[PDB]
Formats: sequence, structure tokens, C-alpha cells
Amino acid sequence: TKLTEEEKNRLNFLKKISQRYQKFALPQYLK
Repeated sequence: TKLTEEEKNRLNFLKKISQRYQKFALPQYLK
């Protein structure tokens, strides 16, 4: 597929970059 794959990738890319992107702001917690 073209949607499932991409959507499935975002979950990996986000979690992959999250490792380094946790100080810039971290929108995770409430805002």
C-alpha cells in the first residue's frame, strides 16, 4: 500500500527522532 506504509513509517520516524528531540520543547506533556 501507499498509505499504510507511510502512516506506519511516521510512527518509526517520530519515535526514532524523538530520542534526540526531547529538549527542543517536547510537546508530549500537556500544553
